[PDB]
Amino acid sequence: GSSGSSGDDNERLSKVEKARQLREQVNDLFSRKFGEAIGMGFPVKVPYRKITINPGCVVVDGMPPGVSFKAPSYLEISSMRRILDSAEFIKFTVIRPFPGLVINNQLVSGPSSG
Repeated sequence: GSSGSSGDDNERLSKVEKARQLREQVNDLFSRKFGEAIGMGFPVKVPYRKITINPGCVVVDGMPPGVSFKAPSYLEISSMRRILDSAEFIKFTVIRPFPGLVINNQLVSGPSSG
């Protein structure tokens, strides 16, 4: 709990490491949860934008009080935490899929064997 700067070093990070990670947790969190809204057995991309401009397509519930849903890039550390605190509460309703969206199956990757 001391003032410092960011850089390549956990010792320096601290406040960043917390955010960096959180960002991942939140992101994945939504991605994962979202899957349910798509009955997907994996975390899918969460178009916060679309949901923003209009949830109609994909909705988001469980959100905490006095907290707005959005990408973890804008959300703050504390912000993320909350969401996480309600990770179990988080929810996503797919009223209507996007014009091109896809469900079921898996994307195309290529880590090694693929």
